[PDB]
Parts: sequence; structure tokens; C-alpha cells
Amino acid sequence: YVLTQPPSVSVAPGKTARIACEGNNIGSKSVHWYQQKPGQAPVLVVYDDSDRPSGIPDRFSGSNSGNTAALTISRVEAGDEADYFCQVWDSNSNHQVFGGGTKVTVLGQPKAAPSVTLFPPSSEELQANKATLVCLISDFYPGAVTVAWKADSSPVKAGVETTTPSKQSNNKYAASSYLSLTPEQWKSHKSYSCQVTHEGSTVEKTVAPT
Amino acid sequence: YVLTQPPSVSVAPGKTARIACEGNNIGSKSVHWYQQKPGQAPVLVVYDDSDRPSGIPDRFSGSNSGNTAALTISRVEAGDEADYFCQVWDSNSNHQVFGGGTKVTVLGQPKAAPSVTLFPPSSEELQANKATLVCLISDFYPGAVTVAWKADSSPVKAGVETTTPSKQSNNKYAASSYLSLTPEQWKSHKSYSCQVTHEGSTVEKTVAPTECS
Repeated sequence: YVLTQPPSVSVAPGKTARIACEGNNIGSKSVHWYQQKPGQAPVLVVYDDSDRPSGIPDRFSGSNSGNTAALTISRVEAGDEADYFCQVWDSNSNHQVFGGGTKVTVLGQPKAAPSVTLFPPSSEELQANKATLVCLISDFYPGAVTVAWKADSSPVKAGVETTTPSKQSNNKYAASSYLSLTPEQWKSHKSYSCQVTHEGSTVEKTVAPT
Repeated sequence: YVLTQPPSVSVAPGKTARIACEGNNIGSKSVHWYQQKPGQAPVLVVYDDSDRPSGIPDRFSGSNSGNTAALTISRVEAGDEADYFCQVWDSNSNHQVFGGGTKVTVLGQPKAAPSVTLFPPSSEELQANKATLVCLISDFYPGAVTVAWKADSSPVKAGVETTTPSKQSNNKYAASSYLSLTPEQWKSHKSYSCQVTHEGSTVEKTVAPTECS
């Protein structure tokens, strides 16, 4: 048995998204719907065609008849951006069958410039003869930044690592850039700087030894 | 009904991987196992405790005895690297329930436990009436960790965000977790802790408010 979903559905916030799940006489079967965000397990949102489990807002509803079932998401929020899979039991094969999933994109969420917080090496770190600067980059949308570091206005490339942005519980992104140096290097400069570029705008913070 | 899986299992090529799926008398549910690779739908690899769909290698075997179901992958290959989810029927809620998933890494380099560096809010941030702690987690492989925070002795959930690990230029993984507080909150506790779990290993670092330098 084969279940066919559109690979992709786009919806603007507050509007309604429809996720079709096509199968031959799927209306005779019982449809389950799953929401899955990257790195997490699938969460059940609708079951038995149109029932919601506990904690699922009733703007999630389903329908099923003929050759087509559908998940409808009313009043779409950024938090609904995810993969949705329809699942049915198939008596002939004697086990579950999944659709290939639909990635729901919420178009046009508000852009948000990152908050940049630059930390000097910790006391526990310097007393251990180590030093690390961390540039925390949070609350930005969309999820792409560039980071550049300077030591006393001179650019620093070696020793720099920046994580790939990932989505936080508020549906904005976070990343961190960090710079490994020696306690001697740290103290031998007047200041260090972290500059973040987001959507053609730049935010730079500076830190100096106390 | 709750299914508990280990968040990560790692195995060298050609060795055996065991993925547990614990539940209270799970031995009397019928456990299905899914394999999921990045950007793909789940793929059934084992159904009804131990039955294989058509075309799954016999390296994959399921068992389901008492409090423990397990998926065993023998003579592991690189292509086995995936997320694995167990799933049972629970008509005490009357729908399927999933375990939290297990990241299986096929080891391509030495295991490395994470370096954990915990940063307090700077004096400068606190003067601007903000307070953020950052737990920097670096140089680890496989790329999966779980982070837990405490305020004095008390678990903290509010204000915590943790990034998904990402492969850095040295080919090991890094992530960070951060806790947003007010300065008043920060100064009202004697310590905060970040605890990082990496497979079997756990490291906890603590920091304390100080009245300055």
C-alpha cells in the first residue's frame, strides 16, 4: 500500500495549511498524523482520521474519505513549521505504512536581528592556564549569520569555530562562535571583538581584560 | 505508556549495536522499529517484535522480553548510521506511542568526550540589566549530548536553550546551551551548574556570583 503526500506546502502565518495524504480507498482506513521537528521524535497530532490527543490545540483537524485524507492546520504559527507524516495500518501487509512526509514552511516570519553577547575567559579557565572567548548569538531570524573576530582591530582567523544556527523554543535561531587563545594572548591585547553579520546588517561587541 | 531509549549508541564498523527500548512489561506490546536518515521519512526495519519487512538484511533483529525490547544490528556498516525509533500499540491511550529515538553513530574516528566551559554573566551584561550563562560544549564525537542545568541544588528548565551539535573544522562536534536570567535571579543563588551527558560520561561545571573584581 502506498501513501502519497506533497513534498512541500507553504503557508503564511495565521492562514490555513492543508496537507493531503492520497491513497487508494484510504477513506476505509484509519489515518494518523505526526509532526516531527529536526532532531526530535515524531509527535502525534491527529489520530483516527480526526481525533486530537491531549495537549494538541484544536486548530489541528483531519478529514478522511475516498482516496484523500487531509491534515488541516488553522491559524498557522511559526511553531507549526515541521515535517508531517500520515500513517495507516495495512491489513494485507500486517504493519504500518508511512507517507513520505510534507515539509510545511511558514512563509514570511518576521526578520529579527541577533542579540550578541560576548563573554571573556572565565576565572576558573585562566587559573587552569586556558582561555576561551565565546560570542553567543541568539534570537535571530532567518537562520544564517557570518562571524568575524578581531584582536585589537586586527582580524583573527585561526582558532575560530562557529556553530551552525539551530532553532530555539521561540522559533528563532541561536549559534555560538568561540575563540581559543592563551591567557598570555588574552592579556597581551587591549581588547577582542566579535562581529556578527545578519541579513546584510552587522552587530559588533568588544571585550577587554578586567 | 512511556518508552525510554538511550539518546545515542555508537559502534565501530563490523561490531554489534544494541538499541534498548525500555517499558513497563513492554514484552506484552508488539514493538515496531523505524530507521530514519536525514531528510527522509521513517523506514520500517522490524515489526511485531522480530519480523522483518521485505528487503531488510538479517543483520537486523528484534527481541522483546519483559521490561526490555531491543533492536540488534550485527556486523554494522556505515549505512546503518541513522536515528532509530521504537513504537508500540498502547490502547490505554488508544494510539501509537514512540520512544524518544536513538542516534546510532558508526564510529569513523576516536570517541571524544566533550570539553565543557561554563561562563557566568559578565559585569558589563549585569550592569545593562541582563544576565546570561553559557555552557560551551566542544570537541566531542559522536555528535550527541544532553544538557541539564541547576540553580543551587534545584533543576532549572525555564530560560534554557541548547543548540543542535554541529561538526567543526577539526571534524569534532560543538554545541552550546544558555540560560537567560535577570541579574536579581543570578545574585539570589549561590551557584549555577551545567551538566553535560555524552553516552556514558557526564561532566558538570559550576559557577558562582561574585561581588566583582
